[PDB]
Amino acid sequence: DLLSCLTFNGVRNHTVFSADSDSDFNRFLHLSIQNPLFQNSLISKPSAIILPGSKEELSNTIRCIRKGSWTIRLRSGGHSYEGLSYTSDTPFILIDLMNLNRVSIDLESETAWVESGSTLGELYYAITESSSKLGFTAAWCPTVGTGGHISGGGFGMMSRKYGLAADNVVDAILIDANGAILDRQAMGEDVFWAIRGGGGGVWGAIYAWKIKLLPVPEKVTVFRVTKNVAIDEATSLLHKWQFVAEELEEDFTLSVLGGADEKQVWLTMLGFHFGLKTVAKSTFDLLFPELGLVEEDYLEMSWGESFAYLAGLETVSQLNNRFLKFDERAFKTKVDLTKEPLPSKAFYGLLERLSKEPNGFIALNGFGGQMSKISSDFTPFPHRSGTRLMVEYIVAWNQSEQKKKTEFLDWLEKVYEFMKPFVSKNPRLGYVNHIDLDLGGIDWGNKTVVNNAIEISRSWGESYFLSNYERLIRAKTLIDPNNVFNHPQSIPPMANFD
Ligand SMILES: *Cc1cc2c(nc3c(=O)[nH]c(=O)nc-3n2C[C@H](O)[C@H](O)[C@H](O)COP(=O)(O)OP(=O)(O)OC[C@H]2O[C@@H](n3cnc4c(N)ncnc43)[C@H](O)[C@@H]2O)c(*)c1C
Ligand SMILES: *[C@@H]1O[C@H](CO)[C@@H](O[C@@H]2O[C@H](CO)[C@@H](O)[C@H](O)[C@H]2NC(C)=O)[C@H](O)[C@H]1NC(C)=O
Ligand SMILES: *[C@@H]1O[C@H](CO)[C@@H](O)[C@H](O)[C@H]1NC(C)=O
Repeated sequence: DLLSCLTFNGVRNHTVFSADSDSDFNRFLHLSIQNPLFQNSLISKPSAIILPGSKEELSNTIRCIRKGSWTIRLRSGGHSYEGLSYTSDTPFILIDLMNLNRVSIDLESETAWVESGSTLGELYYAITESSSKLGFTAAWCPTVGTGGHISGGGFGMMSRKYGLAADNVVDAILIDANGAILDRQAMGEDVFWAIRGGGGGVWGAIYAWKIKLLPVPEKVTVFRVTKNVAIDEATSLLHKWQFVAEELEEDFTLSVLGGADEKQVWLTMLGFHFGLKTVAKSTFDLLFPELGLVEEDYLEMSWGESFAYLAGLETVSQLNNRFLKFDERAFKTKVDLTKEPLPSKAFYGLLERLSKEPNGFIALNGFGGQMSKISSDFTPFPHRSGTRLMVEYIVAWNQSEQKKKTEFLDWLEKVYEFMKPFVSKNPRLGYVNHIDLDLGGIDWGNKTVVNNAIEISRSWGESYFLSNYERLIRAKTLIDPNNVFNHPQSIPPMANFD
């Protein structure tokens, strides 16, 4: 009996399933569902939700669930694009880590211990409250949890300078399938490597990350300028942007959010500079005069204030609120990574289809900088030198447009088909934090599939990790040979050991 086991093991914060919309269960369940595509009355629901309040409670929670027949699901921020943190094709128990959100900062070693329920915003806020000369590289989305984010890499506006979030992890507490509490020394370098980008929900439950805090100026510079132009000018802006974005010095980042709310397009250029406005403006006057950036556009502020700004927030304090939803639309998204420059016709066609769909968006980021200097096998994220751009295709819709779902999905699929010849090939690359099930999936309940799991999973595995896929399988076998931690695209162990 799970409730008996949990009670005896001192795990008191738990709620069983209830169909009552007003129950604590239903509220907790939906509190961290960040993609409404997976909220509806259909879709798998957990038999119980458990909120461990300590690493020991997390350890025993894992032990208890497993004594039953249940599949374990871990949820930090709940931002899984495919809702893999709170859904399962088999009966499951949901471990919600929201009560594990403590940040301990050591200003002397300039490191920090971060409980895996902590959101990026909670982390950013905690850093500012301790220092104005320190920051950390990760996503702009403040409600994204460190649990899944760092586990899958973690790309952000400072990654051209400092690489991924996972690239700056120096230790971690990992709790395995037996509840064993392990640090870097205990888990070994192969497992410690795998958790730094190998994908969440595969290796065990990360209790906490030990991260290196990174030097930032007292004042940095950001700007957000939107250009409402025609497809023809937009195409030329984007065709030049790709070179600027990648070629910029590592102290710079220029990102693009694109949409066509009509059949003209809008382009929002987002810029960041580790320094003051004069060096920032001088650089873009030179490299990108077409943006029409003036002195008034360059805003100086603290690092924390900049990330609050880039997140579309008003104050630094709003970073420390994990339940703040500025958007609440269902969505599906895909991503490409490029090796060769995109011809002008690539952007043209992309914007063309964008105009045909007002609920469609794109997000564009250049790599280069330090992303080119980090070895491809430093951590599981393989897309380093030779990788030019990350291109995200998104379609999102509210509760009014629900019936147009299959329409929206057909659009995205065709956008993706169109971009096929211009982006990476053999294999077509992906990013594990941009988990995409269109690429396929494993049924761990089908014994035929499971026995050939490695070669079946090699499809998406090499797309996410390339040649790092092989080492990940070994690390999986070291830490979870019986595959207690699994989902449709989780790394398979060396064989079926059950
Ligand atoms: C919603 C959202 C996602 C974003 C955004 N912007 C991003 C960006 O600028 N850069 C990025 O690199 N990624 C961005 N993403 C995507 C997120 O990076 C991913 O969606 C993260 O994986 C989200 O992490 P989290 O919020 O924790 O997602 P969950 O659904 O809770 O978990 C995902 C996955 O990880 C496993 N897992 C969670 N917690 C743990 C622990 N402690 N240990 C092991 N495994 C864990 C889950 O089981 C699940 O499988 C911008 C926005 C708005
Ligand atoms: C289980 O954990 C939740 C989350 O921390 C607890 O809920 C919080 O309770 C405090 C005060 O009791 C409120 O200020 C918070 O707003 C609550 N959070 C949420 C998300 O509702 C809950 O009390 C815990 N339950 C038990 C039995 O320990
Ligand atoms: C199990 O998987 C194999 C291969 O994917 C398939 O041929 C078989 O029909 C599946 N079994 C069931 C019951 O679906």
